[PDB]
Amino acid sequence: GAMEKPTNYSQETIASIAQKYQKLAEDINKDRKNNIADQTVIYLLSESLSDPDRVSNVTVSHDVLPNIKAIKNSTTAGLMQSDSYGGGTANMEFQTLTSLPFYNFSSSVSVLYSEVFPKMAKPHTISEFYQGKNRIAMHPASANNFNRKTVYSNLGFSKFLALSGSKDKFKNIENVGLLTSDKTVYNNILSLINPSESQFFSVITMQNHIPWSSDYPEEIVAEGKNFTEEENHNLTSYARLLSFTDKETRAFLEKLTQINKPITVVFYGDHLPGLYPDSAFNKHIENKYLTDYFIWSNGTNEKKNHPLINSSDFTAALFEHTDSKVSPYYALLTEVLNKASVDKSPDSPEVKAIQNDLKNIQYDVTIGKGYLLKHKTFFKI
Ligand SMILES: O=P(O)(O)OC[C@@H](O)CO
Ligand SMILES: [Ca+2]
Ligand SMILES: [Mn+2]
Repeated sequence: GAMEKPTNYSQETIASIAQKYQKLAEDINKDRKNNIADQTVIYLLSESLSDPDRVSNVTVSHDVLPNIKAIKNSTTAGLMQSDSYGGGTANMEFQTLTSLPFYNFSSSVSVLYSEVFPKMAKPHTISEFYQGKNRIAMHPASANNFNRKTVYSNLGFSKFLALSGSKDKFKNIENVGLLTSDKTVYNNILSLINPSESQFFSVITMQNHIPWSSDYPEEIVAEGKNFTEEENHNLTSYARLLSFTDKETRAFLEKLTQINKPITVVFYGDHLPGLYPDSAFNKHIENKYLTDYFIWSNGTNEKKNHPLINSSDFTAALFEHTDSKVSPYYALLTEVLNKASVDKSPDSPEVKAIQNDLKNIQYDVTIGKGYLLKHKTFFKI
């Protein structure tokens, strides 16, 4: 099955969890001034983006993420633990939207959008707080890859810009490398931002997807210890492509600062590019699964301390960064973010206690009994 049933799963356990997080949400909201629905929010999955400087045995002639590193220094930012290497985009994507961690589902599950999403009777996501007309998805490939068209349709999205398979198209398409440039994606976001509305964007880039082809900037060269010629060439091409993403990401944020609407971007790489041999990580194999993320608003930014989080934690972190009031569900997810996520020991009693709360909710809304249907305020702010 898709998930193990918690040993204490029952109507009474779900009731206890719902009452517990109802009170915690009230406690949290006493110190949260803002409303999430007053913010336009962009979830920006930057395909295969991850600083090569963290790969121990790699040397790059130049810093290829200088602007993104400066952004990370200025706002809530850190490392994201990914569930896969060289692929798995849609699984990280699912976790950002639902906040349900892949690590709590069965190891038999390969793709959440195909095996778990269709079984959810009433999937709760960050997008539900926005009007359907203001929910926009964007991905420069087929809308049907990884079942995305079905997912975004069932989430009530008004638009899904795709290269094929949707009525919604990207404008002024240009390639940087072999695939659609990040500049194209960013400029298409900007053209759809409507300051008179609160909008939710779910964006999945393609520029830095395998295979990597770039001859310039020629001064950017990269090598790894004992790498083959092919490995070094792929790393060099990838680093060159990152340099464009880095500059275009800065230019994108600069444009967002000039829009008279509160806008927050959750930016993250989904997984490392699948070009490094295991030897590249030299006894620090954890770095095979650690990408960069930041959470940046177009006004004043706090910098909350979250050096290592999971993709499923982004929504709770977004509420905290924007000082937005939470539902009981997001109160639980805030407890996960702070006390029970991937930076903590899974053997810690506190981690296990909070994870038991989460697993019961996660089971209930996927393949369980839907006991939460009787707790009408659990997902409400
Ligand atoms: O990185 P992967 O898992 O191949 O995902 C690519 C997919 O988003 C293309 O439509
Ligand atoms: Ca506050
Ligand atoms: Mn990917």
